[PDB]
Amino acid sequence: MDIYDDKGLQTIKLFNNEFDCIRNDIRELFKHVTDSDSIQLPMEDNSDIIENIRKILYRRLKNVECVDIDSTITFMKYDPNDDNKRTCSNWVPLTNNYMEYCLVIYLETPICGGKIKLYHPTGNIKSDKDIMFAKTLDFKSKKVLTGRKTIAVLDISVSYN
Amino acid sequence: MDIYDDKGLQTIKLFNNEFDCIRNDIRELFKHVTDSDSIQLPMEDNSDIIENIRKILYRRLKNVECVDIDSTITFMKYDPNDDNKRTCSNWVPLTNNYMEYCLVIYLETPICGGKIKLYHPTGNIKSDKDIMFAKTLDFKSKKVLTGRKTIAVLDISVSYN
Repeated sequence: MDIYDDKGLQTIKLFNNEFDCIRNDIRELFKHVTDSDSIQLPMEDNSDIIENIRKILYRRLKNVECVDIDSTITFMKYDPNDDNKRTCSNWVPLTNNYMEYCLVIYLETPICGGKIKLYHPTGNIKSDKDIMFAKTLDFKSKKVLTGRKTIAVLDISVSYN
Repeated sequence: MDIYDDKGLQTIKLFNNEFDCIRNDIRELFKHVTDSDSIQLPMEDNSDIIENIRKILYRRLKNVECVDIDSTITFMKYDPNDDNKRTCSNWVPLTNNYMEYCLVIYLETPICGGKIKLYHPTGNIKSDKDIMFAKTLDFKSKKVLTGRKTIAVLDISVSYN
């Protein structure tokens, strides 16, 4: 499932089984974290996972001409808390064939709740799988009921033709 | 707002400024209603609406070979105190590049509530605009609670290349 804009640019992408082995790799990388709700690890040493993510995005996208991935990878933990609609300050791109996305990979899918809600004038989207969504859109991290929730977030800039 | 599946077949279309040219004509068509919850008017001597719908679909849908429009219109009004449920539609096309859709054009929008909400194991979409979705999906009409919600339904059948 992928979502496009009226201009033609891709805005949202929903993954099902694309991130399988890198899930275990990210789990192993995140094993070295001590009591952090949101911890950012700059990743330029073991760039193998970054190369795999770049190749996956190159093969499973449309008309992609270049891909740029930020080195740092952030990890977030969630407990039965509230959270709210963390809007983005209307990041407006400059060109017309370029877009910066946030990619979220689920390390421990919550049993109940923990769905990334996305707000758009034409309609809302609620999902529980790995996501790649535009920084322009406004997202909410809905509260969980049972179980924990761990996510890995990356910033990726792509260009189209 | 384009939506595509893993095969590349378009599934959901969200028109914002597309049908706000014939909406008055649909309103005049709806006027001939006599206390029917869901009236399936066989409309034949109004083919101008069909022609404009076909033109819009041909122009704003990508990679189109033929659009087969059906010659009936179903007006459904949803009472504030009337509730609904799932639909659980089981239907699979027998060919590759072909899909039957359901075009919902809003004639009387509600003040709040009662959006059309669509199910999928990788995301749910809630919307209150002009929607066009395939018959392979289970959908729900949410409980309206303010005002009235009267919609017009066509039956689409599109074959691509």
